Amino acid sequence: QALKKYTIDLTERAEQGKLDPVIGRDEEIRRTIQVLQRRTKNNPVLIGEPGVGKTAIVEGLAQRIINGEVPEGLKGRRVLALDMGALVAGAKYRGEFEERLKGVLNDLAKQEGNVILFIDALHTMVGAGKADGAMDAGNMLKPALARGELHCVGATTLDEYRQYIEKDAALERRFQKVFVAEPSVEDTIAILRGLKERYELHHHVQITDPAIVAAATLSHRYIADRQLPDKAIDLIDEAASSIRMQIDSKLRNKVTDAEIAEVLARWTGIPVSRMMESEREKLLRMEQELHHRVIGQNEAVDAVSNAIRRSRAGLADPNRPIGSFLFLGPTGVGKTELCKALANFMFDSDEAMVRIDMSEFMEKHSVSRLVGAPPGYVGYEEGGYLTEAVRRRPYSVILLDAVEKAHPDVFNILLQVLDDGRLTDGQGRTVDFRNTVVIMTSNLGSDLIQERFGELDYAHMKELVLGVVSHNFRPEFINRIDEVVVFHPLGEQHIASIAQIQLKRLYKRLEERGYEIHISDEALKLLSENGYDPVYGARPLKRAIQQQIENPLAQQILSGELVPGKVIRLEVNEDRIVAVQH
Amino acid sequence: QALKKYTIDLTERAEQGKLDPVIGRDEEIRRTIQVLQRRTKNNPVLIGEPGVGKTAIVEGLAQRIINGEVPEGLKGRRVLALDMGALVAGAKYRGEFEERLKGVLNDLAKQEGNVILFIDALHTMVGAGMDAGNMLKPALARGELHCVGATTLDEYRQYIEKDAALERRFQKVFVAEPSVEDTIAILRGLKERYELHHHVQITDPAIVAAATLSHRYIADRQLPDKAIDLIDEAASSIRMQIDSKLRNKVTDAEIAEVLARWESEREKLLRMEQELHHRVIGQNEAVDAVSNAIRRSRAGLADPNRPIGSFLFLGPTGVGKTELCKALANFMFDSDEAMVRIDMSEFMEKHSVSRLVGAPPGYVGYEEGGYLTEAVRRRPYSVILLDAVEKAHPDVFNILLQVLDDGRLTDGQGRTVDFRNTVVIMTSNLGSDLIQERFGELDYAHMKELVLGVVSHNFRPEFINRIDEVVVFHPLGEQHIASIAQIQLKRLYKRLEERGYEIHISDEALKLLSENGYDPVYGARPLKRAIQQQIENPLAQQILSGELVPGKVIRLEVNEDRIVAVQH
Amino acid sequence: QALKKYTIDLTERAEQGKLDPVIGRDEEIRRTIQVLQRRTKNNPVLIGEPGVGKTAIVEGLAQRIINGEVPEGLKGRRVLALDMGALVAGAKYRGEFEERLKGVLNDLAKQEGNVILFIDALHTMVGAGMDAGNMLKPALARGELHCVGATTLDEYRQYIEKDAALERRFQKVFVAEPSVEDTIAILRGLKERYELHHHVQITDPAIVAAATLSHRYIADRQLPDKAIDLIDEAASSIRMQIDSKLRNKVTDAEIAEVLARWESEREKLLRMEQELHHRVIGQNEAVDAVSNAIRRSRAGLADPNRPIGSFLFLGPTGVGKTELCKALANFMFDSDEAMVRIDMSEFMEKHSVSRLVGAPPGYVGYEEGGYLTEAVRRRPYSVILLDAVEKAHPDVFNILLQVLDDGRLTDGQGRTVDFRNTVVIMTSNLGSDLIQERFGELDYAHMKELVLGVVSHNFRPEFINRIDEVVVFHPLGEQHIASIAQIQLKRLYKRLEERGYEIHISDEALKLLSENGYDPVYGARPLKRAIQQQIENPLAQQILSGELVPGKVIRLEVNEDRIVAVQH
Ligand SMILES: Nc1ncnc2c1ncn2[C@@H]1O[C@H](COP(=O)(O)OP(=O)(O)OP(O)(O)=S)[C@@H](O)[C@H]1O
Ligand SMILES: Nc1ncnc2c1ncn2[C@@H]1O[C@H](COP(=O)(O)OP(=O)(O)OP(O)(O)=S)[C@@H](O)[C@H]1O
Ligand SMILES: Nc1ncnc2c1ncn2[C@@H]1O[C@H](COP(=O)(O)OP(=O)(O)OP(O)(O)=S)[C@@H](O)[C@H]1O
Ligand SMILES: Nc1ncnc2c1ncn2[C@@H]1O[C@H](COP(=O)(O)OP(=O)(O)O)[C@@H](O)[C@H]1O
Ligand SMILES: Nc1ncnc2c1ncn2[C@@H]1O[C@H](COP(=O)(O)OP(=O)(O)O)[C@@H](O)[C@H]1O
Repeated sequence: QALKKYTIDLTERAEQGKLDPVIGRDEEIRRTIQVLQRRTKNNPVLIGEPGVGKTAIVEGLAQRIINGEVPEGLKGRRVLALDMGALVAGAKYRGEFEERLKGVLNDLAKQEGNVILFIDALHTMVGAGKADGAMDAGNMLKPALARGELHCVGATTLDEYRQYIEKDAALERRFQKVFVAEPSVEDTIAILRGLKERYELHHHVQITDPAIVAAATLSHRYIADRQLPDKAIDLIDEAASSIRMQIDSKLRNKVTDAEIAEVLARWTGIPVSRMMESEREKLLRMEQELHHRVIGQNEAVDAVSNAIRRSRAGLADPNRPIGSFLFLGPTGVGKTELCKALANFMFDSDEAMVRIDMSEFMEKHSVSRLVGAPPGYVGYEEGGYLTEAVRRRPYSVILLDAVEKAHPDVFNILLQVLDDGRLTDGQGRTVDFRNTVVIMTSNLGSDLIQERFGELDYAHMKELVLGVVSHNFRPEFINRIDEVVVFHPLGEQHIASIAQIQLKRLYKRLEERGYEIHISDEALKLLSENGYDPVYGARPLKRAIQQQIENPLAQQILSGELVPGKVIRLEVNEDRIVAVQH
Repeated sequence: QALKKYTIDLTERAEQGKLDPVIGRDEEIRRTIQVLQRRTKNNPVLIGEPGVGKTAIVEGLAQRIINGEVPEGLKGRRVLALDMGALVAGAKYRGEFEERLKGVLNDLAKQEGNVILFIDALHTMVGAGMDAGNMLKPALARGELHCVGATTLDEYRQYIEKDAALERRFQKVFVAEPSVEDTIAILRGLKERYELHHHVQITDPAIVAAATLSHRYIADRQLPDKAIDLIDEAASSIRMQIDSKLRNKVTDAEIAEVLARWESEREKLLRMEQELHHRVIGQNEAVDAVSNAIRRSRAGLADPNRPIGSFLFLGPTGVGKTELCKALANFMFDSDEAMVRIDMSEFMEKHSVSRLVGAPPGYVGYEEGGYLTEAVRRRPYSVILLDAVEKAHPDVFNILLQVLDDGRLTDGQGRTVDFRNTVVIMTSNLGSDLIQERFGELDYAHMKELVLGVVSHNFRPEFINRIDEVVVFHPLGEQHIASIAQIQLKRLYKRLEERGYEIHISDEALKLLSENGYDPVYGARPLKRAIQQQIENPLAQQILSGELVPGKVIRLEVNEDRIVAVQH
Repeated sequence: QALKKYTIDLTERAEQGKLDPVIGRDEEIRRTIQVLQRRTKNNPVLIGEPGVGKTAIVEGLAQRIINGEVPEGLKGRRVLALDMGALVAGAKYRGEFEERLKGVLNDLAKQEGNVILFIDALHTMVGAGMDAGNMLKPALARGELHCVGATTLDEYRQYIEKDAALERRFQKVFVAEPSVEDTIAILRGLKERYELHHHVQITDPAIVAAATLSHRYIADRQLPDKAIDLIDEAASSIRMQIDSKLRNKVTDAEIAEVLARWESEREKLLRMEQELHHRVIGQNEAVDAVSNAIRRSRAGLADPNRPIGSFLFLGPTGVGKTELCKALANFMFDSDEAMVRIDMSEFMEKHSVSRLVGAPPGYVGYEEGGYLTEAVRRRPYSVILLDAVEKAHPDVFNILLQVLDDGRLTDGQGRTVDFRNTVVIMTSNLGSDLIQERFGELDYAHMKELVLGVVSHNFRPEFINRIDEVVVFHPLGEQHIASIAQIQLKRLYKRLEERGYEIHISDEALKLLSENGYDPVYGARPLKRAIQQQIENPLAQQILSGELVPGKVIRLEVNEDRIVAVQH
C-alpha cells in the first residue's frame, strides 16, 4: 500500500537485528515514551547538537519494542521511519504531493493507533512541499498532530531547530522538546565498550580496552570539531581500518592506544605520541638543540625546555596553556631567534608559526583586529586573525613582539587567554588555546640590564626587572605569566659563534649554488671587529655580514670569477676580505 | 538500465585495460582504501584544485582492482560516476532532481552495495534550489553509499562546512598539484601511449622543457592538465607538419612556439644595463647600480625572507624617476602597468597608517582596504613606488622595517601580503641642491656618500640601514632631455603615422621645442606639456578646417617665435 | 538509410558547389585539424560570437576536405550537418525522436570514424527537451564521437566546462573576428551572388566603404555579418529605387543612406565658441578645453580607441556643467534630450554594481541588464552623464578605468557595449572653496595644479591622469549675468506667448534684476528665483485676477524697487 511506498519499518529491521545495539540514554528514552503515551500532542522531538546519537535513541527504542522491554501499551507497535525524499520526488504536478501525504495520513488513521511515526530531519519536514501555492508538510500534518492522532517522533539539530521550526511557532508548539545532551566521558566509555563487538565482527581484529578509554579521553580533551560519542567512534573505526591495512598489505593484530595517538597525530598533529627513543632522546637534548641555533642566553633555554618537557610528559596543566612566557632583554640578542628555534624544534620550520608584532597595535581598537568585530559591524563574517589562526592549527606557537609599543589595555584579551586558554571571537564561539605557547618580548630595563648584568646574580636582576615590569604592566596580567626570563648582552665569543652559524648556512646555500668555499679565521676576526657593539648586539653583525659578504662575493660570482669545484678561501685584504680561486 | 542513463563504468574499460595507466598518487589511493574499508562513513572526498587527476585516482584504483592490487573487500566492485550537472539542468519543476535521485538510490539498492560511485563538485550537491543532503545524508550514514567525493577546499568550507552533519561523513583527502618531476614521471608513464597513438617519437628533453615552461609562464590550467594539453597539441602540430605535403620527435622549439603564441630571460638579466638604456638616456651609474642589484637579487645569495631590493631615491623629481620605474617594471616582469604610485605626502597621522595598511574591523576603510596592500595583493609581481617619503608619519617606518625585514605584512583584514616579488622604490628630494648645484665635475660615489650622510642626519639610521643602495639621480643636461624630447617627437610621429601623415621638422624648431619647458627645478614633464600644448592644439585646428592631406610632407618650419606647418 | 533521414551532407555540397565560398582562415582550420589529430579531447567546438561565420568555418573545412587541402588521414571523411528540428519535425513520440537519436548514434558507431560530425549550439543539445546532450555524452565517453561544436564562450564556459565529461572531450577553440580586408575578400566572394539575385551591381569602393564604416560605426553587429547586412539591405534599397515608379550600381552613398536611415558641422566646429556662448555664456577656459578635445579627437591626435571626451567638470554650483553638457548635445549631437543621466551618488552601496554595470548569471539584474550598459545598448552614440563622482565605490572607478582603457565594454554578460564615439564627462565640485576664493587674483595654470593636487588627495593618481583634461568652472562677471538674464526673459516671453501674452521690458528693470539677483559666490539660481519672484508673483496676482485682456502690451514698468506690469 502507500505505507510500503514511502515508509521504512525500523522495527522489522531490528526484528532482523540489522540495527545497532544502543546502550544507555535511559531518561531520554523514558521521556520519549512518556510523550508517546499521551492524549494530545504525542510527539517528542530529539533536539540535540549534531552527532550525539539522536537517531540511535529511536533505534534503541525500536529494539526495546522488539525485545518487549516497554510498557504494555507499546507492546507490538511499529516504528516507521518516514521518508521525505520519497514524498517530494514524484510531484511536479499540482496536488500530487498532497495526494501522497493525505493517503499516508489516512493510512495512519487506519492503523488504529498502532504505528509510531519517526521523522528524521524535522527541519526537512518544514520546507517539504514548498511549491508555488502549495502546502508544506506543516499545513497538512498540523491537523492530525494536535488531536493526538499521529505519533510522530522528530529528530533535529538545535541550530536547525532555531532557523527552521522556531521561525514557525505553530508547528513549533506541536512537539515536545527533548534536550539530548552530549554524554560525559565515562558513559561514552561504557557505550564504546558496548560497540566493541560490532567492530570486532567487522574488521576481524581486536581492540585494547585501554585504547578505548584513551580514545574517549583524548577525544574529549583535544578534538574540538565534533561531539561525543561521534568523534571517539570515528577514532576507533579509522584505527581499525589502519590496523587492517597494516596487516593485509605487508606485525600486530590489535588496536593499541599508540595507534589511537597515531590516528590523532595524523589527524591534527598535537603530539600525543608516546616517547619513542628518537623523540625522547630528542627531547632530552632540548637545550643542546636550542644551542644549535642560539648561542648564549642559557636561562630562558632552561625555562622553555622545562615547560615543553612538562607539556610532553603528561604533566600539562589542563586549563592553562603550555607556557605563558615573557622575554626581556636589550635590542638584538636573538629573542626572535629563540622563538624561531622553538618553531624549528617543534615544527621543522621557522615560519610554521604565528608571529603578531604588537608594534602594529599602538592604538587601542586593534583589539578588534585580533579578536574580531561584533554582529552588525563591518568585518563580522571573517573572524579575528588570531582566533582563526589558532582555530586552524591549535598546536602552534603564538608570538607577541615589542610588547611595550601597544596601549596597556590590549591585555585583557590575554587575561582570558592565560587564565583558561579560552578566547571568544566576534561570532561568539570559544577557541581552545590549550595547545599554545605565548611568548612576549620587550626591551624594558635594557639600560638597567646593560648596566648591571655584570657583578649581579641572575635572581636579583630578575627581581629588579620584575619591579620595573610592575611599573609597566598590571598586577593581574603578570600573575598569569608562567615565568619571566631575563636576557643579557653577549660577549664577543657569542657573536663569533653566530658568525660561524652564518658561515654554515652560507656554505649550505652556496653548496646549493654549488661552490666549495672556505674562509680565513682572520676574516672571521675582522667580521667580529666590524659588526660588534654591546648596545645593539648582532644586528650590526647582520648588516656587516650583509654588506661585506653579500656585495663582493655575489659581485664576483656574477663577474664570472667563481668557478664551481674550485677551493675558494675567503682570505683577507689589507682592510677587506678577498676570495681566491684555487 | 537507469545505470545506462547517468553512470559510467570504469571497471568496464579497466577490465579491457582501455584507460590511463595511472602512475603516481599512491598515498591518496591508499587513504581512499582506508576510508572505503571502514564499516561506516565510507564516502571519501578528494580535495584540490581542478585538474589534478582525481578521475585518474579513481581510475587507477579501478586498475588496481582489475590487477588484484587491492585488499579482499574491494573486489567485485563496480566503479560508477554520477553527474551533478544534469540532475539540476534537466530539473524543471518540483521533484525532478529528487525523482532521478530516488530512482538512482533504488536502482543501486538493487545493486546490493557492490558499487563504488564517483561524484565531483561536492559544493554543487549542497545548493541546487532540500535537494540532496537530506536524501544522501541517510545513505551517507547508512553506509550503503560508496561515494567518492571531489571538490576544492574553498567551496568545501564555504558551502559544506556550514552544515556539520554533512561534514561528519565525508573524509578529506588533499590532492595537491603535482610537481614538475612528478609530471615528468607521469608523462614518462604516458609517453608510450602517445607514441603508440600518433606513431611518432617524443623528445624527453622537450618533455622536461615543456613541464618547466608550463610551470613558469602559464598559470591558467595546472599540472598535469597543461602538460598533457601542450604535449598533445604540439604532437598534433608535428603530425600536420609530417602529413602536410621532417621529424617525428616533438621538439622544445615547437613547445616554445605554442607557448608564446597559443627564450629571452637569462641574458636579458645579464644585459640589464642595455635594457635600462633601451628607453632611458643618461643616468649611467644609476643604470649600472640598478642592474647590478637586479643581478644580485637573481644571484640567489640573499635572504629568502627578504625582497628583491631595498631602495631610496633622491634628486630632482620628474626627470625620469617615474620613467625609470616604468622601464624597470617593463624589463623586470612584464610591462608599464605593474606599479602603484603612492604619495607619502598625505600620510602624517595614525589614521594615515589605518588608511594605508588596512582598517581594523568595524571601522571606516575596512573592506575598502589598505591603500598599499590591496594593490599588492592584486599585482603580486610589481614595483612599489613611493613619493616624498620624508613627509611620512614616523610609525609608517615601522611598517617599512617590517617590509624590509620579513618581506610580508599583515593587513588590517588579517592575511599575509608577501613582498618578496616586488621592488621597493622610495623617492625623495631632500638633497636636491646638493646634487643640482654640485653636478659639475663631482663624482657619483662621493656625492652619494655626502647626500648619504645628509639623509643619515635626516632619516632614521636603522631605516637607511636596510636600504641596499641610494642612487643619485644627477640632473640631466640639455642634450639628454633634448634627446628625450626627440623620442617624444618620435612617438608623436608614430601616432600621427597611425593617423597617416608624412611629417618633418626644422632643427631650429627642434631647438625651440627643447627650450620650451626645460627646467632643472621641476622635471621633464614641463617640457612634455609645453611641447604638447604648443603643437597639438593649432594642429587639429588646421586639420579639421580641411587643409591637411594624408601623404603631404609636413615640415615643422619655424616662424619668428613659433612653428608653422607646411603642406608639401 | 537512417542517416539519410534528417542529416545534411556537406562533403557533397562542397563537392557539388552547394556551399558558399569560404576565404582565408588557415590557422583556425589548422588548429581544427590539430584537435582532430589528437589521442584525447579529440572533438573541437567553435567558441564564437553572433555573426562571425562559425558555420562558414565548417563550410571551409568541408571545402578543404573535398579540395584535398587537408592531411591524408582526414581525406574523404564524411562531414554531415546533423539537422536539429528536422529530426524533431517528423517525430511526436517520447521514444521515436529518441529512437531516431539512438539509431543515428548506432550508425555513427557503425561508420567507424569515417564520419566527422558537426553540431552547432551544443548548449541547445544540453537543454533541448533524457535530453539529447546527456544521451550523446556516452558517445563522448566511449571513444566514438567525431563531432564539432559551435557556441558563444558563455555557454561553453557555463553549460560545458562546468560539466566534467563534456569538458574533457573539447578545447577552447576560439573563433576570431576577421579583419576588414578579409571581410572585403569575403564580400568579393559573394558580391556576384547578391548581384545575380537582385539584378543590381555593387561598386568596390562601396564595398571597402561599407566594411570600413561598419568596422567603425557599428560594434554590435559584427564582422563579417554587418557587411552582409549593409550590402544586402542596400541591394534591396536599390531594388526599391528601380521599382519605385535609375541606378543599378550600389554606391557608398547608398551605404550611408542605409546607415543613416537605420551634415555640415566640420567647419562649424571652427565656430565652436559661437554656439557654446549661445547656450553657455562665459567660462572661456572650459570652452577652450572642450574645443581642443573636439579638434584633436576628430582629427585623431591621440588614440582613437578611447571615448572622445573624458572630462571632470570641476567648480562651484550654478555654473551650468549640465548646461554645457546639453550645449554639447546641441552642437555635436543635435539632440539635447539624448544623454545618459546616471548619478554616481547612489553607488556607495556595494550592491549597486548590478544596476550600474550589468550582471553575470547570478543576479536578478541579470534578468533586466545594468541600467548604464542597457542605455548604451539602446543609445551607442550620445553623452553619458555621471554627476557627483565624489560619492562612489572604488570598483565603480575600476569600471571607469575599463571605459578609459577599452573604448568599449565587455559587459556583465560579455556582450557588445561600445564607448569610443560616446563622450563621458563626469561632474563634481570638490575644488569648491579654492575656486570660490582664489579664482580671482590667480592664473589658470597654478589653480589647475592645486586643484589637481586636491583631486589627487581625493582619487587614485593615475585614474585622474586618464582624464582628458582637468577643467575649471568658476564664478562669472557682471555682463554675463545680464546676458543670461536676457536669455531667461526670452524663455519667459516664450512661455507667456504660448499662454497668449506679449511682454515688453524696461532696460531699467533689467538693471533692477541685475542688481537684485546678483552674487557670483553661489551660482545662477539666485538670479532665477529673483526673476521668478519679482516678475511672476505680481503677474500671477494680475492674471488669475482675470484682469489682463490679451493683445495689450505687458510693459514691465518699475517702481522704485519693484516691477509693475500695466495695461494701457
Ligand atoms: N547510546 C548509544 N549506544 C550505542 N551507539 C550509540 C549511542 N549513542 C550514539 N551511538 C552511535 O553514535 C553514532 C552516531 O549517532 P547517530 O544518531 O547515528 O548520529 P545522529 O544522532 O544522527 O547525529 P546527526 O543529527 O545525524 S549529525 C552511531 O554509530 C550510533 O550507533
Ligand atoms: N598519475 C597519473 N597517471 C596518469 N594520468 C594522470 C595522473 N594524474 C593525472 N592524470 C591525468 O591528468 C588529467 C587530469 O584530468 P582530471 O582527472 O579531470 O583532473 P581532476 O583532478 O579530475 O580535476 P577536474 O575538475 O576533473 S578537471 C587526466 O587526463 C588524467 O588522466
Ligand atoms: N553658466 C551658466 N550659464 C547659463 N545658465 C546657467 C549657468 N549656470 C547655471 N545656469 C542655470 O542653472 C540651471 C542648470 O542647472 P545647474 O545644476 O545649476 O547647472 P550647473 O551650472 O552645473 O550648476 P551645478 O554645478 O551643476 S550645481 C539652469 O536653470 C541654467 O539656466
Ligand atoms: N643568540 C643568537 N643566535 C642567533 N642569532 C642572533 C642571536 N642574537 C642575535 N642574533 C641576530 O640578531 C637579531 C636579533 O633578532 P631579534 O630577537 O628580533 O632582536 P631583538 O632582541 O631586538 O628582538 C636576529 O635577527 C639575529 O640575526
Ligand atoms: N569566409 C567566408 N566566406 C563566406 N561566408 C562567410 C565567411 N565567413 C563568414 N561568413 C558568413 O558569416 C555568416 C554567419 O555564420 P554563422 O556562424 O552561422 O552565424 P553566427 O555566427 O551568428 O552563428 C554565415 O552566413 C556566412 O555566410
